[PDB]
Amino acid sequence: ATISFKNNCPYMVWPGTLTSDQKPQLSTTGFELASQASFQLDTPVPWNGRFWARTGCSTDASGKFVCATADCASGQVMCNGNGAIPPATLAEFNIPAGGGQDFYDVSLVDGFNLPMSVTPQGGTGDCKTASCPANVNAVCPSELQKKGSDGSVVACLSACVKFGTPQYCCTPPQNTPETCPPTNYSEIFHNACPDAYSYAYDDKRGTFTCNGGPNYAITFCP
Repeated sequence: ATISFKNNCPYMVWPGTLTSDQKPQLSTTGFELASQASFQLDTPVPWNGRFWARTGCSTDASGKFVCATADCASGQVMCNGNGAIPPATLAEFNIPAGGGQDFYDVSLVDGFNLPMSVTPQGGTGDCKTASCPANVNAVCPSELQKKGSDGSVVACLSACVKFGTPQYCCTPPQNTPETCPPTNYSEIFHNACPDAYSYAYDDKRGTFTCNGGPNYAITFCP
């Protein structure tokens, strides 16, 4: 797939990319994307991995790159095989060989930092847009807020990130959909962004799918 990024936010973001399970990384693991700018990359086929976008970034006098949200802690713009430190909104992909069924999503399993959508381009089937377009920070309860130096909410933890327990993370012994039902916390994310995964076993898991090697547009602040 060709992945086309568009930053519709009024602020610069710094996307990160990751191939899962230490399979080969994409041509870039992270880059700068100005407000209203676009960038494209191609994925291998098959590919399994994810994307996010950082905000509040600078480089210190030592050359270390550090961001307020979704920092990947590589010390560089490129994330180099590191994932985002939560909270971070994620765009996730599983693309098989041979034109079969892609699975994709936008997920708040690791919390929220900025809104984003994933839109298939071409392909066949349902090919629904995956999205969290809302400012989830505006409905984030105190216990889940990540605050800025001025007291504003810059990101929202998921209950898994905050508390780490099986009920919220769906780890054993709550490692099946029936044993890990939604909670008051996943509901907050589902209500704000019903077209994004609200927790590990969101009942829309697997319903964002598209056949035939589609391309994808990833839009920040859609």
